[PDB]
Formats: sequence, structure tokens, C-alpha cells
Amino acid sequence: KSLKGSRTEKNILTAFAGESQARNRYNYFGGQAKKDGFVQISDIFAETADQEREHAKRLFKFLEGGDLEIVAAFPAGIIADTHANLIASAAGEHHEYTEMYPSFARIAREEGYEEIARVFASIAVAEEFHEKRFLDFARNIKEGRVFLREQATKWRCRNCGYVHEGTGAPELCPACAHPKAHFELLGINW
Ligand SMILES: [Fe+3]
Ligand SMILES: [Fe+3]
Ligand SMILES: [Zn+2]
Repeated sequence: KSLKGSRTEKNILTAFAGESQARNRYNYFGGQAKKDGFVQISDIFAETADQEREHAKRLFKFLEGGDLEIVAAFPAGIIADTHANLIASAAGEHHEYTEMYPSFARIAREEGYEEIARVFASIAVAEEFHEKRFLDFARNIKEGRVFLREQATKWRCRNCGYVHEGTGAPELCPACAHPKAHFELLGINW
């Protein structure tokens, strides 16, 4: 059935507005992560931003046209150091999967928009992992574990793929000569 005049219709636009802002914020934080010398974290912000773009698109496609007024609160700024940015992003993700989406889904179901409710719930799942990544990375920075670990492990240069074995990432990649900032823990998800 139609969405016109429903609360869900307005909830969809409100989410779209918030997701759109998060996309920009994450891309800016990514640029800052690059300046602070954290390449992996920078690309995570950029990818998260791209995923926000997709969450927004799914929501956008439900809308039926015309202008709609919304009343909502959003973060007015700001861009700080990468650790602080990761913390603020995690807070944003948290509000989204614990408060906004669950509420929007419940209301969607209440008004008879089951498919939409399912999407709200599904998106929330993606946001929870987003928060997890942000929180884990913020913790790695706080504990000085981004480029150094307790036991010897494998480090991979994101720029050229060189693999380094040791307790910490090298100051310079011996293959491409790029700085330590480009290294991450060698990952295998397949
Ligand atoms: Fe997210
Ligand atoms: Fe390299
Ligand atoms: Zn999202």
C-alpha cells in the first residue's frame, strides 16, 4: 500500500537525511585518517561511507515523490583527530542500531509496511558491525597497537602487497618505499 501521510514515510526520509550526512562525515574522517597516517583506517571510513550511500539508496527508492518536511537532530560538526572521529562515528552508529532503526521498524510494522520494516532491521545489523570496526580501531590507536603488537605476526603493505613478519610494521616498506602508515595486519577472509 501507499506511504503517503504515514509516519513511516517521514521516517524513511529522516533516515535518508541522516545516512546522507554520515556518508559525507565518513569521507571527511577518511581524509583526516590519511593525514594522521592511518591508511587502513582511512579506507575503512571511505568504504563505510560508500555503504552509507547504499543504505540511503535502498531507503530513497521507497519514496513516492514530492517534498516532505522533517524535524530531526544531527551532528553539527566536527572534524577532529582520527581517534576522536572514530569515537564519534561509533556513537552515531550506536544511536542508529539501538534507537533509530529499531523504532522506525516497529512503527513500520505497526502501520502495515512489513517489507520496509525488514529493511530498517537489516540496515541496523550493518550499522552494528560498522560501530564495531570503529570502536576496535579507536581502541588500537588508544593502546598504541595500530602498528605494533605483542607477538610476531604478519603485516601487509596496502600500497604494494609486501608482507612483513615481525612484532611491528616497518618504518618504510622495503618494496615500494611508502611509510609505515600503509601497513595493516595480514588478513585472510576466504
Ligand atoms: Fe553505518
Ligand atoms: Fe609497499
Ligand atoms: Zn547506514
